[PDB]
Amino acid sequence: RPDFCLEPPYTGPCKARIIRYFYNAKAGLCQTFVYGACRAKRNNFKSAEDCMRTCGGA
Repeated sequence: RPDFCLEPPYTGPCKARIIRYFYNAKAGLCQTFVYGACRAKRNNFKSAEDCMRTCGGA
């Protein structure tokens, strides 16, 4: 499994408020978090299927 999914999400600066998905190593799967719409990282999937299809595998 990748390590960018174990890290926390990145709301980043900006002022937008989108509900992106990220892998919660504490939950074992993915959850939704506030995205800044800019400077997104690997811990910011548009859908839970993209987050699980990327780091999913527990």
